[PDB]
Amino acid sequence: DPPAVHLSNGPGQEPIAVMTFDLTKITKTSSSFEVRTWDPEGVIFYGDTNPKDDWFMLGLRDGRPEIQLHNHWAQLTVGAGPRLDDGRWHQVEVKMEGDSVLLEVDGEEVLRLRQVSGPLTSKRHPIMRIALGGLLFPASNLRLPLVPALDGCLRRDSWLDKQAEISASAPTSLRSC
Amino acid sequence: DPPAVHLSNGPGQEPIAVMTFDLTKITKTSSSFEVRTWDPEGVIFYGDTNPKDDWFMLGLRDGRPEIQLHNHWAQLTVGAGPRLDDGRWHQVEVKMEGDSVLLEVDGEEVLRLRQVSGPLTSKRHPIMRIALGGLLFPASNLRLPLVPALDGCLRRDSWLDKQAEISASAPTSLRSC
Ligand SMILES: C[C@]12CCC(=O)C[C@@H]1CC[C@@H]1[C@@H]2CC[C@]2(C)[C@@H](O)CC[C@@H]12
Ligand SMILES: C[C@]12CCC(=O)C[C@@H]1CC[C@@H]1[C@@H]2CC[C@]2(C)[C@@H](O)CC[C@@H]12
Ligand SMILES: [Ca+2]
Ligand SMILES: [Ca+2]
Repeated sequence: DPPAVHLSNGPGQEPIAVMTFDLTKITKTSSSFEVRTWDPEGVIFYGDTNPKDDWFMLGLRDGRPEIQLHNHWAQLTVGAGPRLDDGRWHQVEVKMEGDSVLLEVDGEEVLRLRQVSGPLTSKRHPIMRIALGGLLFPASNLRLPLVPALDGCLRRDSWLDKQAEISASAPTSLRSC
Repeated sequence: DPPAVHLSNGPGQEPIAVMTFDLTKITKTSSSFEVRTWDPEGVIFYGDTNPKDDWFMLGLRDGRPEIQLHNHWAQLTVGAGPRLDDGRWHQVEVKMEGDSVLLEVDGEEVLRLRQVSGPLTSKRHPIMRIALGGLLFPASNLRLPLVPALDGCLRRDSWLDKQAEISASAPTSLRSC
């Protein structure tokens, strides 16, 4: 089996990994991974350039994907797709394509948020953070609060553009599944 | 004894802790801690609002404090103070006072970088990061490269302003001394 990691560490709700990227170097604006869980609710990943007004979250709520986003063009809270809380590995892809954010699950397009973003490259503060398994702000600050901990597993993950990655958090924390 | 933590985890040079702060809420612009080491060289802490052009590092080089800083007003590489690599606990305080950054060691003022910063509050991108025990950029990007790992210990630490802290990294990583 390909190497999987725990999405939560237990008591605390701090992300298990944080990656930071130089925005002027991003050419690939998609992430993809595999996820397995029995948990109906929690954070799979969070991205931001600013935690007060340029941020994105993908989690589960009622076993289904949920996207929360606030940036200059769009502010939204959307559920879409099938229940992923069945203990089977699922393929997920999040892509930004033109002004749209796409969500793919198991090879199918399940959500397309159109006209939600201008070009990254020409963005207002050129550093983007990616956190896995939680937020980089307290849960009460979401548009719609959820309890962040997602007792699940992750593998085959690839975030945005490797060539633009400025830092990656200590991998001393990671816990194998 | 008050509880101490390892500044490095060993193989990797990733910071052992990352704290992020809302700049419009900072009222206390100082940090202070205690440090004990036999290591002549490495990073004690790094701060930034942007890792490409608004960043600060405090480490040791030849057993002495070294500050590296690049922001809009100042770009500099300065050694000052006594050797701290003697295996005794040392008190250190880093303070910003008006346009000056002060460095105190064991209750004495050893360095004052004057006219190196305008007001934080009215700053160009309101999120500051603090990393302990390494940088949030590769070492080759410093003004003057050093091997970041500092095999040392830290206690009684307090960073900037607690009331402005947006996130603190998972404390699952921390290793007691
Ligand atoms: C979903 C995207 C784009 C595609 C993907 O790989 C994940 C990443 C997560 C951060 C998002 C980004 C789209 C643009 C956003 C929503 C910015 O406005 C703020 C955070 C960004
Ligand atoms: C030293 C200070 C200010 C005082 C202290 O508590 C640590 C903190 C580390 C980040 C520094 C900051 C002074 C202002 C700087 C140098 C900004 O320009 C960029 C990073 C900042
Ligand atoms: Ca949960
Ligand atoms: Ca060293």
